[PDB]
Amino acid sequence: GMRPALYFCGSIRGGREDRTLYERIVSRLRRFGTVLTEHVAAAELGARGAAGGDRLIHEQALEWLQQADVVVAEVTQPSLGVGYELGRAVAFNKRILCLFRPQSGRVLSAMIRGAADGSRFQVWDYEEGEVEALLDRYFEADP
Amino acid sequence: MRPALYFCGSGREDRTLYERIVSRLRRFGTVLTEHVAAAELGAAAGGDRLIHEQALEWLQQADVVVAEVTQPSLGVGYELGRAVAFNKRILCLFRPQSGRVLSAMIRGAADGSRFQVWDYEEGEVEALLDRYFE
Ligand SMILES: [Cl-]
Ligand SMILES: [Cl-]
Ligand SMILES: [Cl-]
Ligand SMILES: [Cl-]
Ligand SMILES: [Cl-]
Ligand SMILES: [Cl-]
Ligand SMILES: [Cl-]
Ligand SMILES: [Cl-]
Repeated sequence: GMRPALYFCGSIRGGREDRTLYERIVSRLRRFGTVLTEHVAAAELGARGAAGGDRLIHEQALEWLQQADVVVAEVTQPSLGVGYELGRAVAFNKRILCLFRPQSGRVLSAMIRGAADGSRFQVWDYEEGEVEALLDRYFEADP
Repeated sequence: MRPALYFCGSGREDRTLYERIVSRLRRFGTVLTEHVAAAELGAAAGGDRLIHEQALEWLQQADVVVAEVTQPSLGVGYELGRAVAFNKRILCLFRPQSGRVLSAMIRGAADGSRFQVWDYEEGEVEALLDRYFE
């Protein structure tokens, strides 16, 4: 409770550059609170993550998601898991920030774009090189 | 009245499979999907917001949610997330022959009962639906 609890959702399926962005976002998020992710759950479970391993990852991640004060998601790469975390987050009435790169050529899911209300659920477009500045802008106004 | 079924889905194999699944689900109930919401649009600003609110209403009304989860999709995941919170019975369908490893968050959502994740090969999808729904 000392610090805001932040939960981050993102995909790394696109390779090294996706991993670097993932780490860049999580690193800047730490400025503004404690950060938990599905990667942290999978890292802690190690070998047990195995038969039934995905169930333990899911239960641990959902437990952290439910406790979060803000849920941040990078929604550029299509991802069932990121969509699912967002859907659970909405039903937990979490404040949500989604980050999208229009550079990707992609059209953001209508279901995700359609969930934004401008305040409690927001979708921010960004380019390579400004995600740290935008995260600052978001959290320096709404810790 | 009839059981209300909500189908979540996203390539030739993919389109024909979507069509096959929706067709077979009609044997058990009426079927609504996100594409039916989008087709409601002819025009636009606020258009995605309308799709979202319409799909959410149909999802909340559904007796069973069925999702094809072979292709990565933020929408299908979002729908599943909302359906879990709506305490809905959920059936996900995954094709291992895709070469992909299903998302841990989806595979791990399964509890064997109200949330089930079934691997399948394309030729047997109608038979699996028959098994679930009869
Ligand atoms: Cl890369
Ligand atoms: Cl995925
Ligand atoms: Cl809109
Ligand atoms: Cl209607
Ligand atoms: Cl998507
Ligand atoms: Cl919901
Ligand atoms: Cl199962
Ligand atoms: Cl197949």
